[PDB]
This record gives sequence, structure tokens and C-alpha cells, in this order.
Amino acid sequence: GYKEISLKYGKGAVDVKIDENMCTVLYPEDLPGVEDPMAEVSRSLKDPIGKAPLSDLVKGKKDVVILASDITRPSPSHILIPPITDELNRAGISDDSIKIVFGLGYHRKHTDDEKKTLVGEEVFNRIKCIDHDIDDCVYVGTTKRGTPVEVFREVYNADFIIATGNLELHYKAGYSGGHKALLPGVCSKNTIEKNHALMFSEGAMPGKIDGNPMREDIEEGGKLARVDFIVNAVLNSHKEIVKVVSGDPIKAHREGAKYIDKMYKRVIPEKADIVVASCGGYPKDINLYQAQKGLDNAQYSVKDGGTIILVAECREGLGEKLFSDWMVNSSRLGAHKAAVICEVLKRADIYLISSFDRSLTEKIFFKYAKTPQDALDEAIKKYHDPKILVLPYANSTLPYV
Ligand SMILES: [Cl-]
Ligand SMILES: [Cl-]
Repeated sequence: GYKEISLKYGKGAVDVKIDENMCTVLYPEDLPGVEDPMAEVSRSLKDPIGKAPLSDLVKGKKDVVILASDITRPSPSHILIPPITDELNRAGISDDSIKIVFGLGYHRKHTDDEKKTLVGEEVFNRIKCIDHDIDDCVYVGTTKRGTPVEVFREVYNADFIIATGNLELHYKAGYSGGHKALLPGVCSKNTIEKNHALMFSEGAMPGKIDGNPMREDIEEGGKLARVDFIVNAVLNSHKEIVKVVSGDPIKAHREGAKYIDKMYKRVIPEKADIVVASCGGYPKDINLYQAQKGLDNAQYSVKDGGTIILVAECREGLGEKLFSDWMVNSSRLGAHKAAVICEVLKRADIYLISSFDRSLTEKIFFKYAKTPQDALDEAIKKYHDPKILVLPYANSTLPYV
């Protein structure tokens, strides 16, 4: 039989026809956000994972620090933090025994309005909210891989440290959240630099924790810094909270990672021959830089010598300046993501179905085709009873071997 698959392209949809017994179509389970997010937080806190509830951990603490993400990495801190302070208050901790510290890493300080954006005005008024000061860190150890862990003094000073943030697939750390709120967020330039170098390894990839060297280094540095407790928001593709996990910085994170996996990880027997990947329509395919995200997910599942068919309009062009310059071999996140594309092209072919014309499409080293069918029908010929994987929401769907 012949299967007929709508693939979103730009602000509409194309179609492809594939022999069903030759292809698998992997879909995400993109769950909708909970109706009462702040109540899901409190539910989470009452049912913590791998560790006692806060009610039993904090009695007598006088210097509690809550880590939150900065304006750059939008997290629902304003949803997570108020229920946390409610438990801290309930357990006898005054608001003057509580501080919020923003994990800037390299980024600039926040204005006051940005701070109120992050935690809510009510929290900002009753609790001190401090930016990471990257020049005021204190050394607490060195990891097995040689990262010196140097932590902002205000976090160093604390007798209790709660880490909050998002928990999603991450292209290098495997997943965000857990100890990542601390390393690199509230660490010195030496710490960020040395940990950042681990992202260039073959084990730093989405959906991988054990044997991911960046994530293992993060969790090791966070242990040297004695993170006591996490509260993490598991986010859907619309960045809405679908679940909160609280408790042990490892066990609560692992349970959050399985909720993410149920939504977006899709385990395949083996790497397939042809991967047909849509970005899921505009604006996920608004430019090639953004479309690289579906392509990154898709290239863990293409065989050496395989063919990717990337269905992405790229209405507004190649995207971020560094990524584009690298891709056009002009005469640092963007540059890496472009080299990621180049490495895949050494292993496989990539067809680009886009608004680009043939000259430009082949300048940047993709195959050209006017439709997804034309690209498939062409490369289906170059393979022998091929396995064909179809990702209609490649930007959020991670095939995994
Ligand atoms: Cl326990
Ligand atoms: Cl961009």
C-alpha cells in the first residue's frame, strides 16, 4: 500500500506518497499545558521524587537561595517560585531568609523591570532578587574532567539551595534542568569556559544523559556546589507547563526526562536510509537557522550514506548572521550549528525543499527539488528496499536509536 502524508511547509502543507511497508511516521505527543500551573507546582512539592518534601528539609535554615533562569532563557519562574516560598514560609522560613539569584552565565545584568518579569512583582517586592556576579565567585572543587567549579558568593553563602528552571530536550546537555541551573548559570568564566568545551564531543546530544559528558560534568559540578533540591517545569512545544518535578536533583530530573521522552523521544530500531523531515510549518521554518533544529533531531536517525529531505520554507532566509556566513563559506552558537550541518553533509545527502532557488540551495551544499515527492522519488532510486523515516514535526521530535 501507498501512504499519503501531509507535511507542513511555510504557512501551508505539501504531500508525499510512500509505500507504507517501507516507511515509519513518528509523531510527537505534544501534550497541552495544565489548567492550573501553580497548583501543579504545589502538587509536585507535596509529592517530591527521591527526597523528603521541603517541609522536612529546611527547618532552621537562615539563608535559602532559589536559582532562576535569566531573561534570555524564558522560564516560568513566576509560576514556580511563589508556591516554593509558600512552602518555605509554611516550614518557618521568613522572606528575609530567602534570596532569588538569577543564573546569568555570560549575560548582562537585568533591569528591575526584567527582574519583576522573571519572578513576579509580588515576589520581587518581598524577597531580594540578585543577579549572578561572574566576578565574585568562590572555588568549591574541580570535576573529573577538569572543570574548576567557581560559584557566585551569594550562592556559596547559602545553607540551602533550590534550583528551578525548565526541563526540555537540550541539543548538548541532553536535557535542561536539574544541576544546569547552577552550572553554568551561577559560575565563573573559568567554569563556563571549561564546561562549554565539552559540547564538542560526540556524547553531547539531545536525549542522552549517562555518558553525555557535558551533562555529567554539569551534575558533578552541581554536586560540588551542594544543590539540595530542584523544582523543574516540563514544557511542551508551546513552552507551557505540562508537569512539575520536584525533589532530588538527579532523581526528580530523571523522572522529568521520561515525561519529556514520552512526549518527544521516539526510539527506532536502526538508523533509516531516507529521513523526510518537516519543521512543522511557519515560523518553525522561518529561516534556515531555525530549521536546523528539525535537522539536528533528524540526523541522529539517518544512516551514513543516507538522504535527508528537509521540508522548510525559510521565508526570511538563512537566519542568524554567523550561522549564515558559515553556511555560505563567507570570505558562537550559530557557527557550531552550521558546522553541525556540514558534518552531516559529509555523512549523507540533504535535500532542501524551500523558498530558495536551485543556485542558492546548491551553493550551501544541499540537493534541490521543487517538491518533497520529487526529492523522495529521486533518492528512493539510490537505495535497496530502503527504510524511510518520516518526521512531520522534526523541530520537536527526536528519533533515538
Ligand atoms: Cl528519602
Ligand atoms: Cl534567527
